[PDB]
Amino acid sequence: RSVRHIAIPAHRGLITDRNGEPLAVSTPVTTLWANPKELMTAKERWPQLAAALGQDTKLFADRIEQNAEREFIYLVRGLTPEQGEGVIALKVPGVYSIEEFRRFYPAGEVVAHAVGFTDVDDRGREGIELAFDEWLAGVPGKRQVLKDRRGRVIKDVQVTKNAKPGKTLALSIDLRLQYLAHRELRNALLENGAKAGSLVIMDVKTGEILAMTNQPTYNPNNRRNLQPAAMRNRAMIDVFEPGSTVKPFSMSAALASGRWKPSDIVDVYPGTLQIGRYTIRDVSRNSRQLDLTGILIKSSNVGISKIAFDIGAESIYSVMQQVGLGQDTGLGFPGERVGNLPNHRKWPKAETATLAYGYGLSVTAIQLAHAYAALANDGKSVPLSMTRVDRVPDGVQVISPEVASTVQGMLQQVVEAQGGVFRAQVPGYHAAGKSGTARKNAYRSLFAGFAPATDPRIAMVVVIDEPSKAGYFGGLVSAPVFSKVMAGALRLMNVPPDNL
Ligand SMILES: *C(=O)[C@@H](NC(=O)/C(=N\OC(C)(C)C(=O)O)c1csc(N)n1)[C@@H](CC=C)NC(=O)NS(=O)(=O)n1nc(C2=CC(=O)C(O)C=N2)n(CCCS(C)(=O)=O)c1=O
Repeated sequence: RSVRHIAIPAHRGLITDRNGEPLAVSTPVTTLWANPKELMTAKERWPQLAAALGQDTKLFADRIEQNAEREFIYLVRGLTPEQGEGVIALKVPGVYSIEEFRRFYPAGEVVAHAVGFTDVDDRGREGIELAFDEWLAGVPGKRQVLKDRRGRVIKDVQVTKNAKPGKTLALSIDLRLQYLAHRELRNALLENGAKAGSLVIMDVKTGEILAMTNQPTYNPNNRRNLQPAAMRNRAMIDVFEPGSTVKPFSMSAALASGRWKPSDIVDVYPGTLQIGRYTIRDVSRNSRQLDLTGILIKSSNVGISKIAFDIGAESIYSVMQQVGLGQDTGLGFPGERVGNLPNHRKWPKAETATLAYGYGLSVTAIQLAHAYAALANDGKSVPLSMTRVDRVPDGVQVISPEVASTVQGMLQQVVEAQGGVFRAQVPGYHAAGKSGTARKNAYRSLFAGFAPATDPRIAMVVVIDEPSKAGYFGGLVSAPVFSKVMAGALRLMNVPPDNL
């Protein structure tokens, strides 16, 4: 007689959205195992057992014959309890069952990237499932069993160690905002013939990620033929040059230097500026004098470069670093990309200008959203969170409240003023933001912003990868997505309309 120990799989923790809507639920599944030595005593039962598992009779018979020495083998894993009962109804000697768990994702493709998924052993493999695997997994059980030389299960003597279920986890994601963001991002991609895209919604006061969607997406309940491209959480693992969307951070440095005020003027004529071998070039080159807001409205690289030369790159780098551009989010999602914020001891002129207009730096959509959240939250950065925040941690005042408030006002004018990004306007509210277009030929269309401009509640980033229509600029392609998603998100959150 031999004393052995069986491992009882633990029930994985429930994942909900911030309001308790289920997002990942552990489902009972039946795993069938067999004692081949016992199976050898009932060979007349094997065709019916193989036919029940949809296997060729000879292939399954060749499977058992080859394992006639092994005291344990798996027949099949993850059958539905019903399908598992049908195999048990055959009453084949040597066929035994184990109650396992498999995840079901009620929202499917809508929140696939944020929630993630489990592998064949019910352990987290991507997203939250992976990031919070220890919290969600719990601890398996240990059952004391009595076996013979062949491997036949005699009796369940005792439970040496009780299986501890995983714990519930409420995400910061609001499924109502997630669906709206998913749908509008999907529509935007198809209207623009784009390759991919991301959209992140953040609560500027709490650091919560209220929505995080990417295209292409996949159904995590039907993983057969798992296309690695469709599974990429682009918002957190795809880096890109933020371009003109970082000009507000360059202005924040300008305004904090004591050398600049919004009404100050920069001469950007003739729309180009030569600095050695390098040429800074504006898209529209029909300007001479522009005030600071004008530089943002016209998205002048020349304008922002001249301000950068005056204040020094050191001040600009420091703002960008403090808001978290090219920095660790601290979210702990394995494979999450940090990007890069270039640094110098002595900044040359070309690098100073390119830093100021976001060329040559690489950030993620989540980092860009977090930076805009700090600016929107009166210059106070609150740590990013993918789980529901009940007690808000202390923020870090990264930009002075006065400078942040001044920059907010200029971003509201970027959207509302004559010649501005009118497509980002949010009917019923004052919205603020900055569009961008990065040449990656091929382009990335960007919009980053927040609302309501007077008392900011939400920050949002829209990234559309390789739009294939005539208009590819951020203010054309991403600005309307920001408008539609923001109009919905603010109403879903019952934010009072502020354009009164
Ligand atoms: C900031 O993003 C600038 N972009 C760049 O400097 C980069 N590439 O520039 C392009 C033009 C794509 C290129 O080189 O081919 C860049 C930065 S990092 C990287 N790898 N590449 C800026 C260009 C200024 C030099 N682009 C934007 O800011 N785009 S935008 O979304 O603000 N935007 N600009 C325009 C525009 C197009 C015109 O033809 C104009 O005459 C004037 N502006 N639009 C369209 C108009 C929208 S509106 C104002 O009517 O609402 C736009 O959306």
